[PDB]
Order: sequence, then structure tokens, then C-alpha cells
Amino acid sequence: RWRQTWSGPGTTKRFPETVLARCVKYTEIHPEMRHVDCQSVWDAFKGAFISKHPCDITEEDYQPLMKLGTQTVPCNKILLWSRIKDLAHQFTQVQRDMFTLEDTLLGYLADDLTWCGEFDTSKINYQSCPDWRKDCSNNPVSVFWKTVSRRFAEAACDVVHVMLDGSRSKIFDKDSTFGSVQVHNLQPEKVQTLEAWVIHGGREDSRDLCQDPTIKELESIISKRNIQFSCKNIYRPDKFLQCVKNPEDSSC
Ligand SMILES: N=c1c2ncn3c2ncn1[C@@H]1O[C@H](COP(=O)(O)OP(=O)(O)OC[C@H]2O[C@@H]3[C@H](O)[C@H]2O)[C@@H](O)[C@H]1O
Repeated sequence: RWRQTWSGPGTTKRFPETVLARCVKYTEIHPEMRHVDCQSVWDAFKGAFISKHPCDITEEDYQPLMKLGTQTVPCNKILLWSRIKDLAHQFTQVQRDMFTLEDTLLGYLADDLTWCGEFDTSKINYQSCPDWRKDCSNNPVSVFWKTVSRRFAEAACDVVHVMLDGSRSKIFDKDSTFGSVQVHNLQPEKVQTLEAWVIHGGREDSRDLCQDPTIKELESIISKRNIQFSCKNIYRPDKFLQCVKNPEDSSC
């Protein structure tokens, strides 16, 4: 029809089959995740949002699933990223130098998906889901990503890397999940340094974005939590990926 309940697009078509298949698949590639029963994962997942008003979703609603998806990612090789999805993934895919959220079982199950149910019903709503901004922040998708992103920051140790999109005017954005969940949930007992990689978008190597006002902010935020801060520009990310694929491949 012409109206729709919510302002957001509705559940990714064939959601259950997709999440379940992604489960099987991930438990096939990654051997320390073969104890996982995928149908169980699915039931945890479903039970987090099915028959709940999709604006009255909590982190607790997700804890059964967070328990089934329990995973150790080497705590010193974590790559956080904000608003620069594709470089972060093309990077970790070369030789697994680092792990992003989407290299975890849970992050790989939800990545690029949308889901919600209805209060009155056990039906998945394929027609519309709440919008973070126009409707409510406590919706199935937003709440999932916040909880998993928190846990993932809290898992991290030693030198933690963040990739940031330097093409944005707010390179460090206090209102992103990085700036408002992860930055606050890095554990200062365990995290020695946050190292920012500011990924330039063009004219190759523009200004030094490590002097960006928002970057001086991130820095003082992190310094006052007693974690050291370090920043590096990445001028040509294409060249940076070719260097990672072939170190000492002429410039690298
Ligand atoms: N993998 C996704 C993803 N795929 C699609 N989407 C994802 N959101 C977050 N995640 C991950 O959580 C992190 C934090 O989410 P956020 O920066 O708020 O994405 P935003 O720039 O706020 O984009 C959020 C929206 O983009 C969709 C969701 O439908 C909805 O969460 C992201 O860095 C990313 O690792």
C-alpha cells in the first residue's frame, strides 16, 4: 500500500532463511565456532524482536543470542571502523591482519540486513521497520548493532585500530556508534593505545587530517580515559591495499 506503519524499509526479504544459512556457512568456515547450533542461534535472534513492539527493544532482548554467539577474536588485532565499510573489509580479507565486527559470527549474521516484528503478532514485518531518527532508536536493528559494537570494543586490548572516513566534515563523529559506544567502552586497564587511520577520499594526499578539529577532540577524550592516542593519514587507500597485498611491492 501507500502508507506503511514506519518510515524505514521493512524486513530484508527471506530474513530467517538468510540468517540461518549465514549461520551454517560461518560455522563451516571458522572451526572454533563448530559447537554452535545454528537453529538455536536463529531462535535466540527471532526471540529478541518477535512479538515485541519494535520501539521497545532492549540489550537484554539480545542476551540470549549474545550468549550463543560468544566468541574470542584475538584481542590485540581488532579493527574498529566508522562509515568506511568496504576498505576495512577489503583490508582484513588479504591475510587476516585484523578482525572487524563483521568477521565475528554475530556481525556476519546481521551485516547489511534489516529486521523487525510487530507488538500484536508473531509476524515478521516485511513492509516497513522503524527509522533510527524519525521513529525510535530502540528498534531491533539499532539496538542489535549497539550491543554487539559495545561488547566488541570491550573485548579489545593492546593497540586498537580505528579506520575513519576523512571525507566527512565530521571524521570523528561523537554521535556515531564508534564515538558514543565504543570510545567509552574501551577498557583502560587493557587498551594501551587507540590508533586512528584517517582514510583520505581524493586529490590523493590532501591536508594532514590528523590535525582535524574532531581528531583533536577524539584525542583529548581518549587521553583523559588514560589511553594513548595515535593517528596516521592514509593518502591513497588504493595504494595502501596494494601495499598490504604485496609488501615491498615497490613502495610498501
Ligand atoms: N555491519 C553494519 C551494518 N550493515 C547494514 N547496516 C549496518 N549497521 C551497522 N553495522 C556495523 O555496526 C557499526 C556501527 O553501526 P553504525 O556506524 O551506527 O552504522 P550507521 O552509519 O548508523 O548505519 C546504520 C544503518 O546501516 C545498516 C543498518 O540497517 C542500520 O544500522 C558499523 O560500523 C558496522 O560495523
